[PDB]
Amino acid sequence: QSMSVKGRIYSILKQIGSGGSSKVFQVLNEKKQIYAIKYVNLEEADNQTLDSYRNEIAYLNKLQQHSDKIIRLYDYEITDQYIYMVMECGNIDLNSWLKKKKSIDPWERKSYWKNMLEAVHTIHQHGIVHSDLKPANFLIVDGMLKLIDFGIANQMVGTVNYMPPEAIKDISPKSDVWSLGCILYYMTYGKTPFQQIINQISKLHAIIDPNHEIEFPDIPEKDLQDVLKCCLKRDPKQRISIPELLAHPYVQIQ
Ligand SMILES: CCc1nn(CCOCCOCCOC)c(CC)c1NC(=O)c1ccn2c1CCc1cnc(Nc3ccc(N4CCN(C(=O)COC)CC4)cc3OC)nc1-2
Repeated sequence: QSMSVKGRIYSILKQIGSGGSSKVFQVLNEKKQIYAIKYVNLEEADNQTLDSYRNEIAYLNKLQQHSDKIIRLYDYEITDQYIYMVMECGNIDLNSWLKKKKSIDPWERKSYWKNMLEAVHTIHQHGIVHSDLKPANFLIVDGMLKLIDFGIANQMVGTVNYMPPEAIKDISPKSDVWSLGCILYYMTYGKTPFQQIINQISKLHAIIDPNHEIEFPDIPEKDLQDVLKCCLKRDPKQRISIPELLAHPYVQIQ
């Protein structure tokens, strides 16, 4: 119920996240300030894994100044057994909140989409394709949305629902546009595009079969309907680019 990271001592309040060999805590510094610490455990970490983590941290740290739609990382300590990462404490990850939330105020959802693009666009500039975006990857801070991770590090929920067809036979920035697509879709018709389907092989075949009409129910926002149709184009060159998505009317026009 208390840790030290580069000497400084943080008092845990609760555990606000967990995965792989990693806990995330909500904590207080000396000046009674709040943070999130991600403890990562390395005692079972193979070499490539150990690099993957060093890489992912390298980058998280870097693209701090290149954008505020990326979770802040204030400090880290790193040794052969553990990594501790001192980030800002968000309110909730997107995915938890989408679950609880009734329907989403159109203005909020568009605002959020703008941050998904700002964030993701940043990492593509730097060579990174995330190639595994789900709601879980984004954290609401001060009603603003930030990318947490860059999919660079290895693992220790399986989920095919956000997966772009061109990687249902195995890298492009277009892969992330699909996933962001499914995230927006989720935020729009309250489901992912291939959720109804339960047979995960029937599903995997649905995502690649151009014979499969993806439905996009009529909604007031014709701006928004376009963007979904545009992001969910099974051919990666058919698909809309992110610099295109940032000038799109849905995100551009009042
Ligand atoms: C921890 C397992 C994991 N592995 N990876 C992959 C890479 O990391 C492992 C390798 O090491 C490299 C480091 O990568 C950064 C990721 C990315 C999504 C995850 N998830 C996270 O890192 C991860 C998940 C959440 N966080 C983080 C990091 C920073 C943070 C700040 N703030 C928050 N805030 C927050 C998040 C969640 C919540 N709860 C929990 C969810 N809600 C519930 O419904 C309760 O049920 C569990 C209630 C709200 C409350 C919060 O505020 C107090 N959350 C996180």
